[PDB]
Amino acid sequence: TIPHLAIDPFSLDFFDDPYPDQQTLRDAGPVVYLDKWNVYGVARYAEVHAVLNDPTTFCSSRGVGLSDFKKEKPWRPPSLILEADPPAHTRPRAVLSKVLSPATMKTIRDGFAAAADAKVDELLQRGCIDAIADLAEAYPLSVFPDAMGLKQEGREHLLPYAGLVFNAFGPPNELRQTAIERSAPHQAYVNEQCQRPNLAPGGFGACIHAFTDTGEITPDEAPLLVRSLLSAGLDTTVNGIGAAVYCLARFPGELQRLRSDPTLARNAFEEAVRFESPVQTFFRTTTREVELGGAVIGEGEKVLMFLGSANRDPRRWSDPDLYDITRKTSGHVGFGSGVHMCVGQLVARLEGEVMLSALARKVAAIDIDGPVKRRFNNTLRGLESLPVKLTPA
Ligand code: HEM
Ligand SMILES: O=C(O)c1ccc(-c2ccccc2)cc1
Ligand SMILES: [Cl-]
Repeated sequence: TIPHLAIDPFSLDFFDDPYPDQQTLRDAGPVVYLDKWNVYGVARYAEVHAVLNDPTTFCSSRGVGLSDFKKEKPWRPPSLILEADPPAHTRPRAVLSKVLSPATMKTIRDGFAAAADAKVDELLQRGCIDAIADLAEAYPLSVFPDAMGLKQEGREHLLPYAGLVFNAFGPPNELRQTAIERSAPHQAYVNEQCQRPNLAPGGFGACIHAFTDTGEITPDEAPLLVRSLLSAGLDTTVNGIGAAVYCLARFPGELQRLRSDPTLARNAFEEAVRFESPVQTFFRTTTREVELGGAVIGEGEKVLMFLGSANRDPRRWSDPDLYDITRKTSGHVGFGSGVHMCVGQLVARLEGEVMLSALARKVAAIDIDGPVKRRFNNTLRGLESLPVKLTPA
């Protein structure tokens, strides 16, 4: 009753161009079985949204990667937030929500915006730049480690660590195994910076430790919650901003609309998240036999969600394959949905907004002027190199 497909959603061929295979997965049925990895798959918006919004049946505490923590040992101690279900999830979630809250955004917005403006001015002086290394990477590296309260030394470990985290949600293919083989120095750096003495006053890390006396988290929980921000808080935004610039380079008509109304910057970034979902896939595990879309899935089964596919499903979106900065993006799943929906989304949106605002006000054209190279990761989607010429406004 459930179609079986041989598509490998963690192959380089899939990463190179996932859209035809995603349509194949959507059109095969609401629920598919992926023989390559012995997991169920859901690629339509309706089922992805339903799975995300039933955490009791589709749990996260057995891992949101291929590995089932009930069968195999996690490669690192489980996350107290991502890899937790309610009720254990609830108070750590509440702490990170307050740390990454509107009030915090107000304290950091001016500095984040100045840094975006300054970066665009710098890039305009160079003219020809790599929008990944020089912009998508450089801008978040210029604001987020400092907002965390990290020392300067060792920040070169942050992107490798995140690439490891997101590769480790995949199956035991070469991307994952190579990442784990090389991981020891990055893990050692990250774990050490999670300790309260290594996090500067006023930053996100220190704020997490300052929440350890309310009864929400204990002091021994705070280093792992800092670890969560050092895992998810940088590489995601690198790929999101890279996606937005890639979209504006490929859709010059939308760059021109954005120039004419820079207050579209925040929605232009949100549409980039929908269109080029930086996080493409991850898993849940069933806690019982469950009927989904008309198929019966047994207990203890991994269910792979295709977030990028759900965000391009024509059952939900009009012209899903168009980048439209005035689209009503409400409901996209690029930040997830439900109780685990990205707790850092206000930081992500702030970065993306202020960067796209700076481009809207300062740049007249973005022209690809060199070979574009993709960066392969088991769950993140984005580019390795994006050579562009920036023309000043
Ligand atoms: C464009 C940038 C980003 C994207 C696309 C993104 C995407 C996501 C998604 C899809 C989830 C849901 C995971 C799940 O349901 O299992 C999530 C959760 C999470 N994200 Fe984000 N994220 C971004 C930026 C950030 C930032 C900047 C931070 C921190 C500063 C962050 C921290 C987290 C954390 C801690 C969780 C787990 C929340 C929970 O389990 O309750 N993310 N993110
Ligand atoms: O370490 C964490 O808590 C953490 C790691 C990865 C993520 C993540 C974000 C988006 C998609 C999948 C996973 C969230 C939290
Ligand atoms: Cl670690």
